[PDB]
Formats: sequence, structure tokens, C-alpha cells
Amino acid sequence: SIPKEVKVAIVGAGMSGLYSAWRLQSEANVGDLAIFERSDRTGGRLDSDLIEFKDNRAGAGSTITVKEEQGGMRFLFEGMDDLMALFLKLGLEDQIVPFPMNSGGNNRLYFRGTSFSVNDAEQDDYHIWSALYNLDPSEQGVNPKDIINVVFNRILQVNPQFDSRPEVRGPEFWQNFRLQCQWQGEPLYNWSLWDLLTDMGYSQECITMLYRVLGFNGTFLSKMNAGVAYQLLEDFPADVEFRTFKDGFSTLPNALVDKIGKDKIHLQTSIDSIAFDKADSKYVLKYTKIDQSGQVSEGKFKAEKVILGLPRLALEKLFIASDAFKQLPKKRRDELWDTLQSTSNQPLLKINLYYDTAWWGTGMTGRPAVSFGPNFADLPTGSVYPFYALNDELAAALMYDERHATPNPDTQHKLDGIDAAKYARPAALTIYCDYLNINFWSALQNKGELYHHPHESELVESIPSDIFPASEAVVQQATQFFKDIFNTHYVPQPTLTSARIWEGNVNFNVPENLQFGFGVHQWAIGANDKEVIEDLVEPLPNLFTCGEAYSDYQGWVEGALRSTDLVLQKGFGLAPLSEVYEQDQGRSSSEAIQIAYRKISNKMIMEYIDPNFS
Amino acid sequence: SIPKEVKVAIVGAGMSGLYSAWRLQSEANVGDLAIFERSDRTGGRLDSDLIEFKDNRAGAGSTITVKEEQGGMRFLFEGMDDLMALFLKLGLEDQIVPFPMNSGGNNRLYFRGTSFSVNDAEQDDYHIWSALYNLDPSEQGVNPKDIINVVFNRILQVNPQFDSRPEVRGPEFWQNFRLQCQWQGEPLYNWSLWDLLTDMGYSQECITMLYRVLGFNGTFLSKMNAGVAYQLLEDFPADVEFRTFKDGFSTLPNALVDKIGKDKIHLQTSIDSIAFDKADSKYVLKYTKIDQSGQVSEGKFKAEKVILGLPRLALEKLFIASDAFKQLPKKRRDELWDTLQSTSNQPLLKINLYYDTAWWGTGMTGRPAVSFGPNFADLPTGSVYPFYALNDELAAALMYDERHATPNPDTQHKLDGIDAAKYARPAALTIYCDYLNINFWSALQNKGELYHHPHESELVESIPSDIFPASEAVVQQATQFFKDIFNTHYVPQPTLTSARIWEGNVNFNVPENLQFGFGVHQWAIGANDKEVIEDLVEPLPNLFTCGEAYSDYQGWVEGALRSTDLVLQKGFGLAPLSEVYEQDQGRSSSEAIQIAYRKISNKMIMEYIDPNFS
Ligand SMILES: Cc1cc2nc3c(=O)[nH]c(=O)nc-3n(C[C@H](O)[C@H](O)[C@H](O)COP(=O)(O)OP(=O)(O)OC[C@H]3O[C@@H](n4cnc5c(N)ncnc54)[C@H](O)[C@@H]3O)c2cc1C
Ligand SMILES: Cc1cc2nc3c(=O)[nH]c(=O)nc-3n(C[C@H](O)[C@H](O)[C@H](O)COP(=O)(O)OP(=O)(O)OC[C@H]3O[C@@H](n4cnc5c(N)ncnc54)[C@H](O)[C@@H]3O)c2cc1C
Repeated sequence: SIPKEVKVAIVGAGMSGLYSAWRLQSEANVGDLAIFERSDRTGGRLDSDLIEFKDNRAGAGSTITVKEEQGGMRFLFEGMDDLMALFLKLGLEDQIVPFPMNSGGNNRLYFRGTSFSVNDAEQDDYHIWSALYNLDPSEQGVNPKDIINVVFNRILQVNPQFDSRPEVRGPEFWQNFRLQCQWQGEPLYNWSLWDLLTDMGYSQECITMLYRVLGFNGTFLSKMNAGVAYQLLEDFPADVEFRTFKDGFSTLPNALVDKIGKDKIHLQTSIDSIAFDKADSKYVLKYTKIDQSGQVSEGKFKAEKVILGLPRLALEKLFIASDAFKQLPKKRRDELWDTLQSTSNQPLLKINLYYDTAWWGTGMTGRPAVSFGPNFADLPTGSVYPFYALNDELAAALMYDERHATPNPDTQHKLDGIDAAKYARPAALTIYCDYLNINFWSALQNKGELYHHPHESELVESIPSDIFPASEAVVQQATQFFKDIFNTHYVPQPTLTSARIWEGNVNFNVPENLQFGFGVHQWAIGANDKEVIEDLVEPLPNLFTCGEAYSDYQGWVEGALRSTDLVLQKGFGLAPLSEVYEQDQGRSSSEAIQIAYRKISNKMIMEYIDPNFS
Repeated sequence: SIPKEVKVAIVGAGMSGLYSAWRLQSEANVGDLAIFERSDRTGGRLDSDLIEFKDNRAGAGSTITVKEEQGGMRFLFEGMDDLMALFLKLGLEDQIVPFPMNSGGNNRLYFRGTSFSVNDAEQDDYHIWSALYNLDPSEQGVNPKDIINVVFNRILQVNPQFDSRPEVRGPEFWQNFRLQCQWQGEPLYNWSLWDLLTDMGYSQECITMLYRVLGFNGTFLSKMNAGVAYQLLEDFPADVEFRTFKDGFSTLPNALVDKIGKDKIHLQTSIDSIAFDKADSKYVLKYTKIDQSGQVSEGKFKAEKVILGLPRLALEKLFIASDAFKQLPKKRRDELWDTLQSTSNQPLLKINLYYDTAWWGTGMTGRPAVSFGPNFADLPTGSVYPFYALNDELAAALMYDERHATPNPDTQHKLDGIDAAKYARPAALTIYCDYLNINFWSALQNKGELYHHPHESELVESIPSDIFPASEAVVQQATQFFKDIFNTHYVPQPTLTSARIWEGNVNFNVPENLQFGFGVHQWAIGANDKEVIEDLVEPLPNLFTCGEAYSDYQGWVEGALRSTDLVLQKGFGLAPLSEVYEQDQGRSSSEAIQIAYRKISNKMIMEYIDPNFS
């Protein structure tokens, strides 16, 4: 039942739409709102899967669960102040577990037909990179990612007017970095990273090594500017401690939906166009709803305020079709369309292949065991990430591991058995790539017949509805690249698969459950995002825009939250959540989350790993 | 003066718009037509430049002229039957000169930090490719482009139902190739080239070598399908004899404009939207004209028939804004928009750097002289093509060269002096690249200040208005890549430059003289172009579409001509020009053009090279 009029109409049940409604209900006493979501699910670019595997090893109708992610998978305790505050207010801190990013040097690298480990690559003064790439003398004998770091240091050095001193380098730091720093008199947001390194004298061989070794090449080869490219590249230090939720990032939007109420959320309801009723000072919203039968139904309704929690492509579609934008004078209407062009569309994809057991441990490869983190390659694969069945003991061991503790022999021996035991349980690999590698897989995914392991029903309970299977061709090609990357003859067929290509669609032939926006966005060459961001808060009276795409912290949920906060401030008087958290708690969400996690971690370690722990 | 009503309104003064008007006037007695062109020039993606250089060598106000191309540059006597017929009917055959494509093995190759010649690369069983790329055994010891040829032969072999016997492989052959041939049960237009070679077992190393060595990578890395990719790859045999016009491809549209009349061509007149007056059964065309002052003026007019000689992006803009398309029922309107999505947009660019003398001959490099054809590199440069000052003796020598004749010592000695003399005259290099390399140069072109050689006025007479200079950064980076490619310390600053980025624009901030459509187009994955082509001839009653973008022969003027012929047939009863030519002449345009050129060539050779010639 679509209401006749609401105080606030929220378009999009992604993080920014859900977060808007939750903060409005809770902090502004707005009860007369509704969320309108075109797909059959909440959460947008957060999309977890919990697959329940039949426990089929000899000594066992018991079940084992593998969490996977089709969208976002990780976050940080620092520099994500709205997100941390949001976790604490929803009481989700007790579900936070490690997201480890290395295997002590055993992670795989595949470049120019050669398979090797992270440890192999450091040997002999990083010799392998000098053998694989025709590098200049100043480009040899250094860890490739330290070239990125050094260049960053040089940028800071020639911009002394630019502060460069906060030990938490957050969105304001990164905005000022790309808008204030220059190289050779031109500011970084007028530079592409590719041009920049070239102008600095780097060989094309070295540049190619850099964009292949990082597994994501849009920072180099797309239309994003160098300044925002560096915000992304200096998000993955070596000393990263990422975290995630045990049951997946979807924990967060699901918790938001519990607080909001399913009755105020209208799924399978696309907002087609928007007009303004000058008589009663109300927006009018054309929608198309799809019943559970499939029975389509068009309709209209009114709203005092409209919040568009939507990325670039969806805003463009709305803009084109909406009288509210057309009735605008040509100058301002053109200026608004141009402003939408200021953030680049970054396609992403995740292909998840699930296995009844893991085959990349030492028992199956005869080579040093691969555990956690990205396995990078200049193959279309881009990056490959392992996922394991949920296991409390494993999570405690990983919590122990992220401490600087030095286990005694008995603790180390229990850790060893725990590390090895995860290979005997169901597990999965994610293929995760961007820009240049998208087209290899999309053509593959849409060709021929889809993959299904025979007797699927006999091993996997139910298959979630958000899972669309990988094509047979995708599985075939992924399997061959896995043999390359993991240097092994043995890669079995998967028991379950999923393909998700986060690439914007403009074809009417596409089923609803296959329409996805662009994976992420990043500011383009020439974008003054300080001007663009403020222009997009409230582009018409009482019609608001927010989300990741035009945010402070593109790539991340925190961007959606901070962008939405600007709407919540200007249209409703709400201060930023992180600042509201601090005044209510007497400390920051960062400090609070660190302390709470330390307590949960300590208890997990003493319960599962070392009863006599520090 | 914009007329009140016309019988036929032609939108676009590219080849398809000009060709439509010329054939309608001449063969259908339609005098009440007009052409409406948004830019300040005719010809669209054909754009020649004739630069007149002050003759400043010691023994000389005499002038020397360098032809260059910002768009199309070459054609073939075979497989281009409309174009040949068109040349003959306009009497342009006497201006046809060779477009040579090699330097007897001295052309340059730059791959993975290494500079070498075509002759070097064949040495020792193509050893250099095995040293530069980590190739499989079945990929070593063969000329890279012969891998493309072999794979093509294998495709033909497993499709015996597919004829594969015409010795002129024309657009019908290539359409049936991509729509009828299959690999592993899936037809070629559902395949990407990248997926195809991978599925055939080629290494990613070999695939990368292939798309770098060919200098154009969209065939591999874009959304075009494998079948149409092969139409393009098997357009450049080793035994190519391309030709061009002495004064550039612009010779052709300029000749069309002479026949049509400047009074029926309305420059700086964009067609904004289209509606249908149901009362008088007429289309109504909203336009925006720009006076010579710059004084804008909106207006409207009517037309009985409308011919849209426009590519994908321009048709999309019209479609969105036009009541004639909006009043369409949602099913057919969506189906039409989807049909527009079936051809991929291929960006291209040409950057032309002019020099007072050529510096890539042996006198300046100390290395074997580079003459004609593409110098390929895995640098952003893609391909580099030399152009020389116009010289009758040089053209005759090149005409002699394309024969299989074997000069005696005195003829060879005169040829030697002619080959060497072109380096002492003004010359130019074109940087010509596609897909993956576009973003490197666009960011460079729009950064910082534009390039101007001091005392430009003192060396170049007038600068044509279609010339926009390369940025200083573009020149800087091109100069360094030239030192790499040509293996030389010495690359001087250019005397004149031009940058043309054939990449579709959707920003209102762009001056008119910087708005260009996509360089070329190619059918996408899943496009049944036989259905798409016929759907796009006359999508609404008396409103027609044609041009290269949705044609039989994408990439080439012949595609525009053949697409337009379909409009001329269905809306006006005109048979294809090539068939009209044959009935009027008693032979084909191919045979006619070969004979006429042979006569011109013979006379040039006897006049300049060998008075006693075969
Ligand atoms: C592969 C991938 C991995 C990521 N990993 C991480 C990570 O590790 N950490 C992190 O912090 N972030 C990560 N992110 C980013 C994070 O997912 C996003 O920044 C955030 O979820 C986007 O939220 P949003 O509200 O801005 O937009 P969206 O999530 O895209 O929500 C927009 C919603 O609006 C709906 N919609 C669109 N048009 C209409 C319409 N006309 N009517 C109704 N509804 C409409 C869409 O269906 C969608 O639900 C990742 C993203 C991707 C793609
Ligand atoms: C770099 C490059 C090299 C090429 N080399 C070759 C070659 O060697 N050989 C060959 O045969 N072909 C070549 N081509 C292809 C050839 O240039 C094209 O196929 C052909 O010129 C396209 O003609 P067209 O009429 O289809 O479109 P266009 O030439 O693009 O003409 C469309 C015209 O419509 C105008 N227009 C657009 N929208 C509007 C509007 N709303 N109102 C009014 N006017 C409008 C545009 O300004 C333009 O003049 C090359 C192309 C490129 C880009």
C-alpha cells in the first residue's frame, strides 16, 4: 500500500536511504516518511550471503555456514567516525571480527606468465620485478607499492602550505590534498595519475607494473583524477587492521531495517519521475510498482521533502524524466546536469566460487598455505580473496593474530592446528576486479549456459534469492586462472557460484534482479568537489541528494553516511552523527569502538586460544 | 536564412548527410532539401588540413604544403564499391595517390621498454617476441599478426556451412561471418575477441602482445563482439595497397558541397528536437542557430521527410528531447532506445605534430630511414604515422614502388635521391590511438597551457580554423615517446600542432569547436545487426536514420554510404550507387577505378621516374 502523501519521501533503500530514515525517526521525530526501492531487496551495494552447507564429512543433519560478500566486505576503526558511531548506537560492535589481509608472505602473485609468492618477490632485493618488467634503474630494487608511497611523500614535500600532520588522515585531509596540492603548478585534481607518474619520469613498464600489482587499475587508466586516486591508494597500508561483521556487511542495513519497520519500506517500487505541485507546495512522485504476482501498477503520490539516496546514473535517469528538472531555466538545468558529470563511474564485479573444502592449503597444493588477503595477478582475475566457513575458534585465533603477541610453543601449536583446520571445511574464493578487467567477464557471464553443480540440492540447503549463478564459461576460465595463480594442477569444480557485475545499465531488456549501478565512483579530472558537494545537497527547494557517488569518502560506506549527514543538517538541523555521538558519550566513536573491540577480542582469545593471555 | 518548410530535412553535414542531398538532387530531382549542421564546418569525421609553410631553406615568398588528416586518411579500390563509384562520378580519380604502409622493414616497434625495427623483429625466428613476452610454446616463433590470421582460418574451418569463397570479402561476407559462424556452439557476435582467444588456449601474455602490436586495442578490450573485431583486423593484409587523395580525404566532401550548393547548407545550426504535426502530416524541427556575431537564435521549421545522418550519441540526444519519440508507446520507445545501444562507441584521437624538416631519416638518426606506415608501440602513442610535404616527384616514386617492377641501377639511383629528399622538406607525425590509450592524452590535452612555437606567424602562413593546438604537456610527452620509438636523442620542438579527440561529449560547458562524436563504432556483444540495420532505416514514418555508426562497414566511409543507400532505397526508390554505376557504365566501379588509376600511375611514372617503363 503506497501512501497518498508523506512528509519525507526517501528514494533508494541503500545505506543512505536507510540511514536517512533511521536518523529522521530517531532524532527528528519524523514518523511520516517512506522508503521506495526499485529492487526486491534492501542494502544496495552492501550484499552479504549466508550459505548453509550440508555437513557431509564422515563423522557428522548438522550445518556449516559460509559468509560471502557480493558488495562491500570491510571497514576500519579509524577514519570512519559516522560508521563507528552507527555501529555502537545499533549495538553491532559484538559481531565485529578480523578481516585479515595477508598470509605472512604466502599470498600469491601472478605476473607475465609467472606464479610466485609475496615472500618470493622480496628475495634478492625485489629482483623478480626487475626480471619481469623492463624497469629504469631508479625503479628497480624497491617494493612496487613503496613507489606509490614515495611519490605521495614527494607530493607532500613540494606542498608545504599543505598541513600534512593529522595522524588520522580523514576525508577533510584527502579533500584538501586533491584540491590544494599541485605538481608543476597544476593542482592534483587536474592531473590523472597516469599523466602524473609519466611526467615524474616513470617508465610505462613501471606504471603498468604498478596498476597490475595493485589489482585495481581504474586509479591509473580511468577518468578519475590523481588526487582522489591517492585517497584510495593510501587506504591500504601494510599495517592495516581491517574488520568486518561475522554475518557480513548486510548485518548493518538489516539492523537499520529492524529499527525502521518493514511497513515504511516499499520494495519493487521504482521512482520514475518527479514534479512539483506549485498549488500545495508539494513534490509529486511517479512510480512503477511490481506486485508479488508480477502485476505491474503505475501511480503517483506527494511529498513535502524528497531525499534522493541515489548514485550518478540513477540521478541522471530521474533528472531526464522529471518535470521538476525540466521546468528549470536552461542555464541552471544545464549546470545541474554538468555537475552530475563530475564523478566518474567505476565498474566493479565480484564472482564468488564456493567449494566443499578449500584446495589452496598446503595439504592440497604441496606449497606454502594461502590464508587471507588479496592474491594479485595481471590476469583478468585482478584480485582473489579467500573466505572460510564461520568458526568461532578461527575468529579468536585471528583476533589473537592481530595482536603483537608472541605465542609460546603450546599456544603456537594450537594456532597451527586452527590455521590448518579451516581448509577441511567449506570455503570460497572471490574474484574481485575493476575497470580494465570488467569486459572480460561480462561477455563471459552473458554467453552460453549458466553453471550448476549436479546435486546442488543435496549439498546446499536453500540458495538465497540475490544469488545469480556464474556462467559455465566464467567457471571454466576462473578455474584455469586459479591453477595459474595458486601454481597447482588441482582446482575442483565449485559447489555453488554467484556473479555480480556492478556496472550501470541503460537497457530496458534487463530483468529487475540483474540491474545494478556502478560499483563505486571517484571524482573526475577537473572536478572541484568542494563546490560540487555543496551544490548537490539541496539542488531544488526541499529535494535532496546524497550517497556515496558524490561524497567525501568515495568507495566506502562512510562516504554515503557523511553525504547523507549534509542533507540531515541542511534540511533538518541534525548535526553529524559522529559529533552527536561524542556529545552523548563524552568520547569519540573511534575511541569507543577500539575499547569495546579490545574487550570482545580479549575474551575471545582467553576463551579459545590462551587462557593466560596478556 | 532558415526556410519555413522543406521536402527533405537532412541533419548532419557529414558524409551521409552530404551524400544524401547529392543523390537526391541528382537522381530524384529533389531540389527542396536543406542540410543542418551544428558545427562550423562540413565533413564530420573527414577533416583534412593543408598547411602552407614558408619555404625557408637557403635557396628559395615561395610555399610548401603539408597535407594532414584529423580524421579519415585512406581507402581501398576493392570492397568499397559505393566510394569508388562516388569518386568516379565526381571526377576525383585523378587526385588519387598512394598511401604506403611500410618502409621495407625499417618501421619502428617499441614494446616493454625496447626499441627495434620490423626487420629486427623477424630475426632468429621472431625471437624478440619470445624474449619480450612470456609466451606458450605454440605462441613462439611466429609473426604475431599471423596468430590473428591463423585463428581466422580456424574459425572458417569449423564453419563449413559458411561459404568463405568470394575473393573480394565485402560487407555481406563480414556480416555473415559474424552472424553465422560459431565457436564452441556460440555464434561470433556473442563472443568477445578477448574471451575467444582465451577459450582457444592463448596466454594472457600472448593476448596482450596481440592488442599492443596491432596498435589498436578496442578490438580486444572493448564491448565490440569478436565477429566485427575480425572484420577490422582482416582489413590490413600485408599486401595492402591503400590510397588517399593528394589534398586529403576532405577533397570528397568539399566536392559534394560544390555540387549541392552552400545555400542549402546551414552551418552552426543544431537540431535540438523533433515533433510531428498530425494536422498537416509534417515533422517539426526545433533548432538553435549561432550567427557570425555569436548571436544565438532559436526557431522551428517543418519537413515532409527527415534524414538523420547521425551516429549513436547524437541520435540518443535527439531521441531523449523529441516529442516524436516520446509520444511513442512505451514498448516501442524502449525497444528503439535499446536498438540504439547495439553499436559500441569507439573513441579515437589524432595528434598531429608538424616539423620544418623530418628528423626520422637516416641523416638525422644514423639508423635505417623510417618512411611510411604505422610505427607501433605499447606506449600511449599506440601508432605513429609520418606525413610529408606534397611533392609530385615523391608521389610518382611511390606509384612506381607499388608496382612489382624491379628498377635498373639508374632508376634505383633516382628513387634513392627521391626517398632521401623528403626529409629535407616540412613533414609531420600523427599520433593515432584508440580505446585504452585515450584517457592518457585527454587529461594531458586539457591540462595547463596550450603549445605555441614562437614566431609561428613567421613560418606558417595561415592556420586553418579546424586546428586546435596540442597542450604543452601533450607535446612534452609525445616528444619523449618519439625518442623512445625512433631510438634517437634528437627530437626537436614542433612548428605547429593539432589535437583532435574523437570522444563523445555530454557536457554543456564545451565550446562548439571542441564537441566531437565518437571516432568510430562497432557492433556490440549480442547485436544481431541484420535486424538492427533494417530497424533503423525508417524508425518512424518518413523519418530516416543512416551513417557509419549502425552500418555494414563500420570504421569506414563506405559504411556511411551503404547505410545511406538503404534510406535512399526505402524512402525514395534509388538503387545502390554501385549498382547504378554499373548499369550506366557497363562495368563495376572497382574495375573502372583500377583502370583509371593505372593510367594516371603509368603517366606519373613515365613523367618523373623511368621514361622507358613497362
Ligand atoms: C564491490 C564493492 C565492494 C565494496 N566494498 C566496500 C568495503 O569493503 N567497505 C566499504 O565501506 N564500502 C564498500 N563498498 C561501498 C559501499 O557498498 C557503498 O559505498 C554504499 O553501500 C553505497 O550506498 P548508497 O546509499 O550511496 O548507494 P546504493 O547502495 O547504490 O543504494 C542506492 C539504492 O537506490 C536504489 N534505486 C536506484 N534508482 C532507484 C529508483 N529510481 N527508485 C528506487 N530505488 C532506486 C538501488 O536499487 C539501490 O538500492 C563497496 C562497493 C562495491 C560495489
Ligand atoms: C580518426 C578516424 C580515422 C578514420 N579513418 C578512416 C579511413 O582511413 N578511411 C575511411 O574510410 N574512414 C575512416 N574514418 C571513418 C569516417 O570518418 C566515417 O566513417 C565517416 O566520415 C562518418 O560519416 P557520418 O556521416 O556517418 O558521420 P559524421 O562524419 O560523424 O557526421 C555527423 C555530422 O552530424 C553533425 N551533427 C551531430 N548532431 C547534430 C545535430 N543535432 N544537428 C546538426 N548536426 C549535427 C556532426 O557535427 C557531424 O558533422 C575514420 C574516422 C576517424 C574518427
